[PDB]
Amino acid sequence: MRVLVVPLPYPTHLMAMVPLCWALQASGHEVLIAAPPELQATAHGAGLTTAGIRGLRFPNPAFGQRDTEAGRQLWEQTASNVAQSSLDQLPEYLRLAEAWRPSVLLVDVCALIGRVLGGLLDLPVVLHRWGVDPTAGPFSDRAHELLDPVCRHHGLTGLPTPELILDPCPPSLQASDAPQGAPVQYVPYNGSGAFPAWGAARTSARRVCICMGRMVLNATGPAPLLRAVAAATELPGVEAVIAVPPEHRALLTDLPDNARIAESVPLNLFLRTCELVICAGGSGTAFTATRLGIPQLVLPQYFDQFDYARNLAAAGAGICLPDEQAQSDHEQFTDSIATVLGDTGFAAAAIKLSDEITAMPHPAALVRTLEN
Amino acid sequence: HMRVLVVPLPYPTHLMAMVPLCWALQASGHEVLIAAPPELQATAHGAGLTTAGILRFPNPAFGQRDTEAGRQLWEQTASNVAQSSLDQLPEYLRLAEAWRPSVLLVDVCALIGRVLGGLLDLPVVLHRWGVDPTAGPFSDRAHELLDPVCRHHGLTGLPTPELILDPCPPSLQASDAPQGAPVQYVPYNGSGAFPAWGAARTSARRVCICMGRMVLNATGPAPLLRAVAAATELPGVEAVIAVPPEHRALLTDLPDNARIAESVPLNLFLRTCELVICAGGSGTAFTATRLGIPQLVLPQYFDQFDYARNLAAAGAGICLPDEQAQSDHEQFTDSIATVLGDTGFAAAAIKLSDEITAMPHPAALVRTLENT
Ligand SMILES: OC[C@H]1O[C@H](O)[C@H](O)[C@@H](O)[C@@H]1O
Ligand SMILES: [Mg+2]
Repeated sequence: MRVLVVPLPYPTHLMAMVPLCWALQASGHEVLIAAPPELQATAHGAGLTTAGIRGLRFPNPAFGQRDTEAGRQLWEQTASNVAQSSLDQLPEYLRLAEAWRPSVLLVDVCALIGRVLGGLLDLPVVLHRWGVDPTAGPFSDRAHELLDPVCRHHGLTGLPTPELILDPCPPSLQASDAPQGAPVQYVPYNGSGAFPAWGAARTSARRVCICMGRMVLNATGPAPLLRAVAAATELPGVEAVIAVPPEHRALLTDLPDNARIAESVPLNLFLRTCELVICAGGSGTAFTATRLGIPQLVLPQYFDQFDYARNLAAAGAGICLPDEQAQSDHEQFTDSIATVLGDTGFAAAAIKLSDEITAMPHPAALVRTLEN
Repeated sequence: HMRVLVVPLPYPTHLMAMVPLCWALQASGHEVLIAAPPELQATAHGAGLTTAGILRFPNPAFGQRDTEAGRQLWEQTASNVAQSSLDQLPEYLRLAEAWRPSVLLVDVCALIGRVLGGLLDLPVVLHRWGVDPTAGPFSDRAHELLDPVCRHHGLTGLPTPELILDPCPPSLQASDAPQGAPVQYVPYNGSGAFPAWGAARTSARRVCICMGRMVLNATGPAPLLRAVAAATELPGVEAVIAVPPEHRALLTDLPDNARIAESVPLNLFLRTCELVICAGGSGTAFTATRLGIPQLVLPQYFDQFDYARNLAAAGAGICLPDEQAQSDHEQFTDSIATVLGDTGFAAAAIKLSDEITAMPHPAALVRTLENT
């Protein structure tokens, strides 16, 4: 196979596909990532090769509310944006496919250009979910409303149905309306970096990791990070491990002596020594914590994060702070950490979810499915 | 579920030779950590991997192990590596105790991994990067220096490894290398971008000149200047020059039939080339051989003379075996012309490519490792 990968332009979406890209190359197939400038570093940082492509609102709980007027509008608008940019850049992807001649397209569920390109080239399309998938309804309807015409002009019935949907989300966390996909085990890929000497052993302190993310914090500003540091550092006996992009290190003005800043250290190298992960939900951070059986305190902000956070809380594996009212309330935030630290039930439920993940077939096992 | 500690020599090409296997391991749900001194960090990280932190050329006597000069070179190599092993042992023992690997994947020359395996009673799977000339002088000196060490810790001597993995085409492997299990070479030549000029050949006879950092650091400009002069002077030829960024300044008054490739992984464009001129390092050469592309080989050191001689004996290339040949501008030019005029060279290289593709892929080896 010659697999052309068509991700959304968000590092976290491409990172979710990295172990599969490796599974393919290790099984003797060829892989190329169509990457806008925003994804180049992510792609190359994973050892992969690319074809260049030119390319107070938070928290917003309406993203987790597709039945409301605002929820439906946000997901329609997301579809409209990706549909418009798909048309704008279709000439570029058609040139690429002519140069490289993929036999199959591995396409993020939200990267609609990949479905168009599949239709127009008569290439099979394997969609890939990055995690919780809330695109049924508003997003998917709007994608068809906008792209069906375009495909019908090319002689198709409309935007085609994909060959297969790969799904790394444990079923217990998946949106109830996401159509059934093909399970694939989440393998944590959090980038390269070095094993911290401290990351090997537990401490007598209560180790609480805060891991927010470049893309979240650029959207939100520093509040979720700083409110998390204030909640974690207040409780007696806690050791905060603050996992940050290099540029966010300076927001950290005054930390207790035992706090650790972990700059560009892949979470998975140390997270088994932590009792709680405080995060915004849904990305590699959260799935690595769930893979490793670590409960989470989730402050959702946008997209699929409210869904992930609710679903995690419902499974008993963490707590959700659902909106600005909750996340701004230092008492609810600190009480939430104390709650998880004082009830081994959260870790038990997180272990159950870990078991859901590890019972799914690994990316190496999915390569045969792609073949077929 | 394995935890694999990878113990390479501090040379990037030897780590790159293991990268597809490392990715096969992580894609099948195992954990991998690369013990990396400073020299290897960026190669490891550039592959998406994680780390634990730790004259005169050409010299034909490397390919003359039945001579005194050849024995001394290989004995001095082993002496250097053995003393390093003793220097670094405390760090490796700390790391093993911290991270608790279940299996060591060790470069054939990284004697520390074998010491570590004996002392810790962990299985050692040795990994060849290609042609393995370590059987005479090298392996004897390694036993002379390290058997005592291992005897002080209660062992018979430096242990026999569990398994040797070998990606070298069997017809090219040194006759005295102990039997190793086949693993199919997967080209990995770093990350980078697919160049537009890499999609198709042109009317010209495209010759790639590809020499790595370690080789040019050792040799100086001479093998590069010699190849650029011989190639670009030949009627018909377009030279694609693939050298590390810091060696690009060596190329002045570049002719109009030369292109400097901008850090572009060989495998992205090599299928459009009719010849590769290289020093015989396994990543460049095995990528060429995998793709059925003949080579003109200017060996310099270590295993390069053996590969060069054996490739030529195969009909798949021409060897310039020493300085008098390599500096013979007429002979060099005539060698390029001879390959470009005789499709038998490419046909012989395809025979070798068939030995490679008969081997199981790295993904298939993960089971063998699981059983060890
Ligand atoms: O999937 C079912 C429920 O969860 C969703 O994610 C929606 O946003 C909400 O409209 C719905 O009531
Ligand atoms: Mg043999």
